Amino acid sequence: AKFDVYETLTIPTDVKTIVLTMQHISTQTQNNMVYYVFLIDGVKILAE
Amino acid sequence: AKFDVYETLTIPTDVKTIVLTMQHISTQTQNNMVYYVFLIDGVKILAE
Repeated sequence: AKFDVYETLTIPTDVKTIVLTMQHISTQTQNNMVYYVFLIDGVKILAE
Repeated sequence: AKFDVYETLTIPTDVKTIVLTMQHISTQTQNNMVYYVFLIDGVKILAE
């Protein structure tokens, strides 16, 4: 609440800053369906 | 996915338990308004 204006949102430091390139978007399967996931650190991560 | 009927969900172990009672919720103020929050440890914790 209380939407200031003079204030600009600053990104907190403890967040990995990932550039988005067309390499992090791969697929995996589970229960015989092909979903889309991320490759942020080698491990396939679902979008949630 | 894979909505099983045999498998039953169990709470993972590393999760605090809170037997909810009507004292764990309380109010906190900000921006000249009021809001409802939790008191899991006396510390007012927002709902999210």
